[PDB]
Amino acid sequence: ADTIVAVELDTYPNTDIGDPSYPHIGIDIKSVRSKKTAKWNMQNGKVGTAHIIYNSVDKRLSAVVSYPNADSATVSYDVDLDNVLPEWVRVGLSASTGLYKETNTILSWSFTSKLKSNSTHETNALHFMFNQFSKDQKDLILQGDATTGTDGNLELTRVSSNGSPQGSSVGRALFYAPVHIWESSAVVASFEATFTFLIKSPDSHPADGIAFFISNIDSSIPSGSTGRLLGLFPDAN
Amino acid sequence: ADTIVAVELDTYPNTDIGDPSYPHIGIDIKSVRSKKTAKWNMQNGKVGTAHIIYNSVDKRLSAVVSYPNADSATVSYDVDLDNVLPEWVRVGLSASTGLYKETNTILSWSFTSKLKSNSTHETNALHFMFNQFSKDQKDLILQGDATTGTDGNLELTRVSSNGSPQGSSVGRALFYAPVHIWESSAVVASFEATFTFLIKSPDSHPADGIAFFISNIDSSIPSGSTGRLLGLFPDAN
Amino acid sequence: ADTIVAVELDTYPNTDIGDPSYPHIGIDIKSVRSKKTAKWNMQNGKVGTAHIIYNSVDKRLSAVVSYPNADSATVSYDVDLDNVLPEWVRVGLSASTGLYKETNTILSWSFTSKLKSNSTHETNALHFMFNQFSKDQKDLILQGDATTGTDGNLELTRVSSNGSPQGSSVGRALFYAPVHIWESSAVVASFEATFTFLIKSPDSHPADGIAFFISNIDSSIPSGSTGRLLGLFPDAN
Amino acid sequence: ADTIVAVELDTYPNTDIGDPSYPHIGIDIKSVRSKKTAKWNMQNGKVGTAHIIYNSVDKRLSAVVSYPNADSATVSYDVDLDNVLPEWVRVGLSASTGLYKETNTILSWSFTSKLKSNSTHETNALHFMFNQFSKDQKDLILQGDATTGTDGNLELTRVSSNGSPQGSSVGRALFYAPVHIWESSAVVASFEATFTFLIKSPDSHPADGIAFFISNIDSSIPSGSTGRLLGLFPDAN
Ligand SMILES: O=C(NCCO[C@H]1O[C@H](CO)[C@@H](O)[C@H](O)[C@@H]1O)c1ccc(-n2cc[n+](-c3ccc(C(=O)NCCO[C@H]4O[C@H](CO)[C@@H](O)[C@H](O)[C@@H]4O)cc3)c2)cc1
Ligand SMILES: O=C(NCCO[C@H]1O[C@H](CO)[C@@H](O)[C@H](O)[C@@H]1O)c1ccc(-n2cc[n+](-c3ccc(C(=O)NCCO[C@H]4O[C@H](CO)[C@@H](O)[C@H](O)[C@@H]4O)cc3)c2)cc1
Ligand SMILES: [Ca+2]
Ligand SMILES: [Ca+2]
Ligand SMILES: [Ca+2]
Ligand SMILES: [Ca+2]
Ligand SMILES: [Mn+2]
Ligand SMILES: [Mn+2]
Ligand SMILES: [Mn+2]
Ligand SMILES: [Mn+2]
Repeated sequence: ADTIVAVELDTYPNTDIGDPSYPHIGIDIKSVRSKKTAKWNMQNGKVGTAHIIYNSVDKRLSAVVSYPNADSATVSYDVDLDNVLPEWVRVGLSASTGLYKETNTILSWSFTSKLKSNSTHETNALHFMFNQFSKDQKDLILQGDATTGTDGNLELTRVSSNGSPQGSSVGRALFYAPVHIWESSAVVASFEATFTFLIKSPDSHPADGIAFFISNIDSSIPSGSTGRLLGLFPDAN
Repeated sequence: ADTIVAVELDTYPNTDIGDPSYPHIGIDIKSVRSKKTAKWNMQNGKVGTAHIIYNSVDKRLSAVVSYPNADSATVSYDVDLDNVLPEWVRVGLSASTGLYKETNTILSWSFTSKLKSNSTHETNALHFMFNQFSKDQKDLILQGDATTGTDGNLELTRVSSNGSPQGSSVGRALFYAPVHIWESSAVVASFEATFTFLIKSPDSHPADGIAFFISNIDSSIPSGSTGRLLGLFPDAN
Repeated sequence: ADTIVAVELDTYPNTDIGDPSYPHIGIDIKSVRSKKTAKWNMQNGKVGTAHIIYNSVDKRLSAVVSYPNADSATVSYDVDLDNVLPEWVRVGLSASTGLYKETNTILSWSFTSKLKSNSTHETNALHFMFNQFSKDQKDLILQGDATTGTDGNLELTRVSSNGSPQGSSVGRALFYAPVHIWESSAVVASFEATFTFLIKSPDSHPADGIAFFISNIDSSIPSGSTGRLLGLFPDAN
Repeated sequence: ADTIVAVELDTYPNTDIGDPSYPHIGIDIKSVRSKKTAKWNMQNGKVGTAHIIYNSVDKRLSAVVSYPNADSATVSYDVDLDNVLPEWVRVGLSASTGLYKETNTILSWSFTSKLKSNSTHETNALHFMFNQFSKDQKDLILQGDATTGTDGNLELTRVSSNGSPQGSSVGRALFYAPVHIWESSAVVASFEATFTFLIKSPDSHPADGIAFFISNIDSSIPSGSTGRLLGLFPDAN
């Protein structure tokens, strides 16, 4: 299977597979059963912001999700990603719907990665920023139901023309370029990601959520990963 | 054929195809016959620096090449790259040898591109920096004789183990990711590139040179583009 | 006498001192009498964006002023700013009202300066970005009527409690830190400034405008520089 | 009394005031008595690199000091710098000599500060980079014996014409511009500093070291702060 490190914005409580009873954010290391979760007052129809950060000095993967004029939710897990991920990865956005549904709209995505060497004492670096997405976005790999160009936004899951989200949808977008995420010969490896999202449900209960994820370069949507598996895992182990 | 916009560091005077009699730098728009050239005191065995810049306001493509403690050489050509390049390109380094030869060593390469929109008044951006190159550089597309990992440097053309450059060599390295270089809906499109290079000849006459180039995403070394064609052109037209 | 290089967004034609017959943008080298202007369809009460760029390679100062879903005004002048400016400068925003008036509201301002050279592989840089201003903004020097903190915005000129601008007002905001704007020992000196503004006038005649400027470090508002002199010049020579 | 947060590269063990028995690095919160230290194999006359990082999400100040081809020393402390620092600060480098001495040479210094929030999609930032210092560096406040321009290097403490460091010397360099280091209204506050240094001692006993520090804006060298107090503290409480 793929190797997956993910930060999940999980809108739907699957309490039979370790989810708490409320919308939550979570750090996923090779399982959909988050190693750490925190409560999250997702705001239906509002534009939200996720900030993810990692450095190799702290070995702490942290996420903060906020909306204008609200308390934030933050979650942190101590993990040494040199021991979990390959050296070269891809970075991506993933979302799903199941029996219940939501728009999984991305309005912007940025990402930075840096290696500062010990062997040569010099740095390697990648930064992208999308504030608009276009109909033909040749630096994104779109998988499953994911589309671009509707209002200059990335739609991770299937929406009708009037704007109605479909169930049993799964979708991802990956940056075209492999990223050098770690190097044993380095002093400080670090990355950050930021995206803004709009999750809108006609339902009183939306599902299933959005994740930022780091994977093997060849990662693809595992089979049957709609609903609670968020396009990231083949199963709930 | 490929579409090619190139800045050439041309070490060898092919006066039968429009070259001046001395080492020169040049701006190449779809031909090896530079639209503008300037004299260049290439320093055999010294680490040099090339800076290339473009913005959509000036529509001026400029290059500056310098060595520690020397006069610079600069060249500028007014060109509207929205009228020459496709919207999506790749960026790359190219070099060649022919009857005469030189190391075409790259020690570092950086690149930045930005679109600042008029439709949405928001910006898209890509930045990479290599200060080291590794043996398995998965964000570079290596073509022809190009290799990485020898001293953490990119060797564009074939060098023996003792360090002797071979003739009739051609080589390129392209950033894995397509770049959105222009957009009619934008207010300012701009890019810059920087690389450091070491060109060393045992000869009194080195050849053939190094180029930074922008091409169609699928660009490949045209056939017979060793020597004076620098890996960029199928012919000298 | 201060030394002033400025880009003027000039909302009011003073035809007696060289202004064209319409709202225009202009490059001002040591004089209110623009070396170069371009027609500008200023949009009353709409948020506009200004982009200024200079590089020492083309020795070309350019500006692009734009509004969402409109044509751009752009203006350009060939000038070598080391023949005009001292090595060390402050950067700022100025505005003024006269018999006629307008809000001179700045919602955001960013600035970048680099000196790259050939000592080895290292360069010198400064960058600030204000996307909101606060009531005590200690990295800004406010002069004349300029104030900050009202809706996180810089108000260059006097505005009453109930929203309406005052006549015979003049204000400026300077970045606290001096900027190394040129060095003789550098191969490429460059800078870039961006600001978003809201110019609102109660009636069809608004005055006098906004400028981005570069001055000597101890630059201050010259006497009698309200209205047409934009807070920048003592006289209209 | 100044408010001081500091990372100390401490070359001389003052065991009477809590120093460990060996050269160490240390996180100093309002006291010379480091809250946290780590062994550090200082290399006489070799160029080292210091990396400092803080983010408001982990509330974790970390430092990594390294030399080419050697193990790193790293040190980390959980501290909320809005409970310690005022909102507005200066950043600086300090060094000192006592009965014993060393060059306190800084070859380069860079610094980055960001406040991201949720007003909409905009954030506030500062960034400077010095890769060479000049004889009149107007964006630095030099204090005590600190000087610039000798081989493009910052000399924090007194060095004679013929290369040898002086005892009972103390000097500092502050960035001219105050820094907004925390805001209550922000979701992520972060900063990062990097400097390269050359510590050369004529004999086997060198003293006293270098610190990167953050202080109140009008911070100055306290009385009698040579040697073990590193230019930072009035006393060893
Ligand atoms: O709106 C203005 N100015 C614009 C507003 O400007 C402010 O606001 C602007 C916008 O905020 C800002 O840009 C500016 O910096 C400023 O603050 C303005 C208007 C009038 C002013 N002003 C002051 C005195 N006068 C006078 C006085 C006398 C005569 C006369 O006797 N005229 C008779 C006819 O003259 C003819 O017959 C005579 C006899 O045969 C001859 O002598 C003459 O040669 C001519 O043939 C005219 C004007 C005019 C001053 C400014
Ligand atoms: O190198 C130093 N310091 C290090 C250098 O430091 C500088 O340089 C460093 C490196 O640049 C820097 O870190 C520092 O901040 C500083 O600038 C240093 C060394 C000596 C100093 N100093 C000044 C006066 N004294 C005296 C005076 C008298 C006695 C005595 O009579 N000793 C007799 C034996 O004592 C015993 O018997 C007695 C009688 O029964 C009892 O009373 C006692 O209790 C004990 O049992 C000793 C010391 C010492 C001060 C500093
Ligand atoms: Ca769930
Ligand atoms: Ca040639
Ligand atoms: Ca005017
Ligand atoms: Ca000590
Ligand atoms: Mn979950
Ligand atoms: Mn040529
Ligand atoms: Mn004018
Ligand atoms: Mn200590």
